[PDB]
Amino acid sequence: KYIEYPVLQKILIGLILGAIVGLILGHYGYAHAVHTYVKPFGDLFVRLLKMLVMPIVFASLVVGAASISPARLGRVGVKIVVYYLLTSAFAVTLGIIMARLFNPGAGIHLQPHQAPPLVHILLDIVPTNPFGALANGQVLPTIFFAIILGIAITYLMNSENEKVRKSAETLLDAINGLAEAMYKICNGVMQYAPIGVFALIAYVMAEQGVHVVGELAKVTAAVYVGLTLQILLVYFVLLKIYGIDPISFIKHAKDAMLTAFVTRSSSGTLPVTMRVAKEMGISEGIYSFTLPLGATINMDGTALYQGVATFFIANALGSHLTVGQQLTIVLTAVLASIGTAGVPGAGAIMLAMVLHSVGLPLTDPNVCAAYAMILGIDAILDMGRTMVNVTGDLTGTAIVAKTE
Amino acid sequence: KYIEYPVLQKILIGLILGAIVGLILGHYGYAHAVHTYVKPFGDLFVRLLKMLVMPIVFASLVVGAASISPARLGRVGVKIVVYYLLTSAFAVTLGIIMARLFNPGAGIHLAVGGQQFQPHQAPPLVHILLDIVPTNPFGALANGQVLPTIFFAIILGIAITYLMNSENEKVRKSAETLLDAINGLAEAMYKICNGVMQYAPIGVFALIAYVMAEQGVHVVGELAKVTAAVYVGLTLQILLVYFVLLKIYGIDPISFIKHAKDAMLTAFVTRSSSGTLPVTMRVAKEMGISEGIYSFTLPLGATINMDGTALYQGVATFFIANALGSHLTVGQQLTIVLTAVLASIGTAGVPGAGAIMLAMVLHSVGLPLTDPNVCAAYAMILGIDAILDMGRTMVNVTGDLTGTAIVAKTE
Amino acid sequence: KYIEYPVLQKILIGLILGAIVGLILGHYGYAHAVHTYVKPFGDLFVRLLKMLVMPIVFASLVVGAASISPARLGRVGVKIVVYYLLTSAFAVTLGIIMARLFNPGAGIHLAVPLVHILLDIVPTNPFGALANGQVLPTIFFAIILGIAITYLMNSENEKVRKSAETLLDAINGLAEAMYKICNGVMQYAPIGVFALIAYVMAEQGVHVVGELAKVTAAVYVGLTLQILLVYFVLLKIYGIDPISFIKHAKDAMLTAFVTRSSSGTLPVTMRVAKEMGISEGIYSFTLPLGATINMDGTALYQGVATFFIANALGSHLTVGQQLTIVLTAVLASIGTAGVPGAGAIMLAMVLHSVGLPLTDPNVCAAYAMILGIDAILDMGRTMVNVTGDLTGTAIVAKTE
Ligand SMILES: N[C@@H](CC(=O)O)C(=O)O
Ligand SMILES: N[C@@H](CC(=O)O)C(=O)O
Ligand SMILES: N[C@@H](CC(=O)O)C(=O)O
Ligand code: NA
Ligand code: NA
Ligand code: NA
Ligand code: NA
Ligand code: NA
Ligand code: NA
Repeated sequence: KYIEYPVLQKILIGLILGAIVGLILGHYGYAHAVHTYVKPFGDLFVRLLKMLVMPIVFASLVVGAASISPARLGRVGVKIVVYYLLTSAFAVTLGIIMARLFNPGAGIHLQPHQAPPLVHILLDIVPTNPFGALANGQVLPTIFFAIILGIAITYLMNSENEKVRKSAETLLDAINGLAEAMYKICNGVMQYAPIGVFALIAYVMAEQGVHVVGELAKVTAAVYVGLTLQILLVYFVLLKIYGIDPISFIKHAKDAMLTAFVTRSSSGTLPVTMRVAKEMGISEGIYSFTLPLGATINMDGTALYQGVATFFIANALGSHLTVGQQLTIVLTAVLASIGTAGVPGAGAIMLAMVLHSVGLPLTDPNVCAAYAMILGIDAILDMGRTMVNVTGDLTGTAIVAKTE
Repeated sequence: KYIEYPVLQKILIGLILGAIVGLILGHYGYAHAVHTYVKPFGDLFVRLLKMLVMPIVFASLVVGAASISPARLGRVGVKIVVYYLLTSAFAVTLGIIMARLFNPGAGIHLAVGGQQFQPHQAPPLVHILLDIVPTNPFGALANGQVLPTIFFAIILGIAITYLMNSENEKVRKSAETLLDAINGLAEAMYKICNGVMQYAPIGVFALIAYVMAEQGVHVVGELAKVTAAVYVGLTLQILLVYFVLLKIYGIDPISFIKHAKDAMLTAFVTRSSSGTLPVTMRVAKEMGISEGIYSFTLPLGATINMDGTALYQGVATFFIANALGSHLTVGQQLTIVLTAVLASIGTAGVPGAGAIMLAMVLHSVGLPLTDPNVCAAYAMILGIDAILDMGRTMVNVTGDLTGTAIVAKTE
Repeated sequence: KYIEYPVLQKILIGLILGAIVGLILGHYGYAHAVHTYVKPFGDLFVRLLKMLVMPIVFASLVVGAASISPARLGRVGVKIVVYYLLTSAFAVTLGIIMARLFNPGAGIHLAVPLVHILLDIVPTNPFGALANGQVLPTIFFAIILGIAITYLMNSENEKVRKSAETLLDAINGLAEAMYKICNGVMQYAPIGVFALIAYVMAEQGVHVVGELAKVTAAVYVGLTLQILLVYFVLLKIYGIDPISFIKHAKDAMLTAFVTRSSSGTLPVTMRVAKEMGISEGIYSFTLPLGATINMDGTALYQGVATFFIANALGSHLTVGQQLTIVLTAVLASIGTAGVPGAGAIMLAMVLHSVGLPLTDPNVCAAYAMILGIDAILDMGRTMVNVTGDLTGTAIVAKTE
């Protein structure tokens, strides 16, 4: 196959090259040649992610749910979990604002059902038959239940019976790996990403004209200017109130951010994140505990990412978001960020989750396309997103080591 | 949350307190305030049990099926398994009689929200005897459809045991791990059932509250008509089965109860046959039972042989049937006994267990829980379940010790 | 229970004596009891086969997909993949000639794209798919799943390495358990088969007579003809003994022929794969894959049927649809499960394409006479699909 190139560039080629080929066929050779000979390669890519969604959702959430479970942790974690909870919680609230002062999707307009009298949906979050729910789509209850199980398991491990203790581990580990196996396919999909994305954005550059680019960069801005604002108004702020020098903090994390920015793998940048921790005076039994938990949990760069991407979709349909469903985003996107893997694609797919909630199924055509536009450019947003995901751990690690 | 109270009382408060509040709103503040502000809390409770049904059914039956499998047992068990089979088998037959001389449900006939239940007919025997066999295990296990889920799950539970005796080591290993995955999956469920029983006080309160506001007091006259049919069947089991088979083997039946005094009464209160086991083992030594005998029967009697439940279901069914006004046919009546036993063998030995296994003995015979009229009628049993549960457990434990004292006579 | 006998013979009792009591009480007899108190024991059997297929295919083709872990990455398959294509894409070519030399149709003639489907090889959600039917993707996923897991095997992390095996081993046994059920089914088969081929001996066979046996001709002297001018053809050119080849398979095919199930006679297929010196990994992969895709016996059959239907109408085939048949007919044997009924059914879209809908009565009728004799025809067809896999398995094993 001879296709050995470094993924990031290898894809950033198919993005810029795919744009132009789309525009040169925006005029000239018209719109029916692409909608038949290029996009069929796009859908494939997307549907390979679709594929992954339900199992990853399920498995990831259980593995996540068994990793947190209170109280299966020392109070050394309590300070940082609360930190993780609130650094992620406010992150998406900021994402709302970036989706408020910037309105991406509104003007790109290219139909959903009502809500029952609150009773049913608050009940509907509870599955009827776990299998049947997990079977065909329906994400919302899949969450609820999966968690309830992930918790149950941890309490089988502390049960006095040895076989019961044994039953817990094995089962959990079966879901784990099932978890992990998924990701090697996600990476197996990211090898198809260059040929995949090329076809996608190519279709979106042929139809809809150039108005897309004026909105794509309007998303990308709303995101990146929210990202740095997070660092400046949250990190830089909470660094000052605890006596830590915020300028030299960045100089010590210089390698930890920039290696994470390029690789886009928070779970892969961890030894680099651990190496930086020692270089600025953080205790052993402190950073060997927080960083391995920050590698999976606390994904504020993603939590925000989804909170915006949603508004995009909403406005790209021309649907106005209500409060009650707006405060659902923040409730979901967090649970979504806590679920996310810490790998190239991860976030994008977890977005699907924060979409099936609020009444936006991916089986619907208008969702497919609009989502695929985010998915095409995902790679760009992904880089900065990761960079912030890693900063959130070290800042918390430097903060929790102050009051200990 | 500060809600630390002992479950039994903590719930028996919400039952008696919930009754009165229902009746005082039976008149006065009328029927539309409850059907909107209290019952939405009830359904939640119920649906948390619904949730559990399919997986527990599946997992429990496989774990059960791999625990019995003949011949994966010494002849020391053959005498007691046959005993377990026939003590449970006749128990529900008695339950039929208690549902015959007492007719609970007949005269309570309801249509709830305007939906008179009209279940469907039976095909010419061929299809259903075939339909017990799944088309695609997954698809069956997926959306409801309990009947074939049973059949298949068992067939698997048996298969597994025969992978363990296979000469290949990796195959032997494959068997254990897989089975253990289903196990735990089995067990994990139960910690959620107990997690549901912590919601039971707030749950049940809302349920019986709705049933005391609508239908009037005629419910109580029938609820206690069930409870009677049950309890007077329960003691009759002990007196006409246990006390009878105790006499034919030379065992003194009066002092037997004096030695099992702690074993019954601790089981009566806790309602956990799987939790009362060390107490059941301690009593066994106190009346002269051999070691390699009670260390084998009691751990098997803790899960299998649930005659107090087998009967419980055999009645509860008639309740539902008559509560709809549907007359039960023989052919389907002898299905009850066939099912309720397999249901009792599946049941866990924990606070809720039985009630949920009832759902199983309902999907069989043509009574799905997706149907509205079933929901409500079942929820009435589920509300009072806690009461029946206590005596049920007490009998479930007596059935093991009596068998243990009997099988140690001819050995 | 007394019933312990070897099945080699036990069903050969219930088949030979399945023909005696069948015909004797097939004449006179009355009450047509076979279709009321006998068949309910025939179908029961079949139904258990329909039960296994999904699980086993899944369980197996993750397990087999987890052993070839760079035995050639997985590009051992690439070779057999294409073996499958041309065993099929030449089997149908033979059927076109079979239907050129035999004309079942005229004499009783009367008036009473590619896109989505290839994407559809990729599933939406495993569970949803896996749950209710849906074959191809179920494979696809499992294969790809199988692959991924092995990369977890050698991954530097200890518990993650551990995550794989435990999980996989769970998928195994879930495999092996299923297998040992196929053989609780075959110990029932004497009772099963007897009951069914009692219905097959009361009607069928002597019906309706020539035009149908005109197909049955183009069938059996084409099936057997496949073997000789294809299988034995490449057996020689790959140094594999044609004589013993069949004799190593002696029981595999002769069970498959009777059982008519691909996935019910896969246990024996592999038990025969061991008998002729085949490596576990290779066979534990190819066979289960071929045990669904490459059903050449069907690929041929469907064509002849199509032609029969066409010639039975009085409307004739241009080499503008002729080519598209050799095209679609394969894609049908691609999607066919491997269980008794599906042959005639899948045959539908090789007719819907080309353009012959079962909504014109002439169709959903003439068809229903091929559908009549299918019961007989299904037996011969089955046997072929399986051989034409073992064949390729050995051939590709030769180049290793
Ligand atoms: N790839 C990101 C996670 C994401 O895509 O959401 C990371 O490693 O931090
Ligand atoms: N809880 C009962 C079982 C049941 O509810 O059926 C017991 O432990 O014996
Ligand atoms: N049952 C056949 C396929 C068919 O003709 O339907 C086989 O397994 O080979
Ligand atoms: Na995460
Ligand atoms: Na992180
Ligand atoms: Na039981
Ligand atoms: Na018991
Ligand atoms: Na085949
Ligand atoms: Na096929």
